[PDB]
Amino acid sequence: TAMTVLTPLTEKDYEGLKRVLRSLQAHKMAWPFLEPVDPNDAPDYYGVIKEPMDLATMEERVQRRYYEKLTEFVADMTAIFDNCRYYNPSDSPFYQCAEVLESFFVQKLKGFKASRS
Repeated sequence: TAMTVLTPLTEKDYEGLKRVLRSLQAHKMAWPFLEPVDPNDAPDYYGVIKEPMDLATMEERVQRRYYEKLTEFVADMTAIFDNCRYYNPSDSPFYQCAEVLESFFVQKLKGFKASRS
């Protein structure tokens, strides 16, 4: 509840983060976010989007124990959805994927915070 802000992530916590990440990676609507955006697919993306993010980058960061607090992990995840909704139009498949996957992420996140306490 404020644990998210102040309590340093533990190894036990990281098992949970990995589980959440795996659940997102397995979601059928997560397909656009699995890997970094391909420049060939979206020629102007990396000029528009200043802080790109993707689930593989986050997998790497989880592996390296990059996050010290839950808020940092959550901010990285939110960057994915925000980037998506900013770059794509509201009637795009990508945009829809962002909506679904973010609601899913919130459900899982609540799960994790509850398990944490």
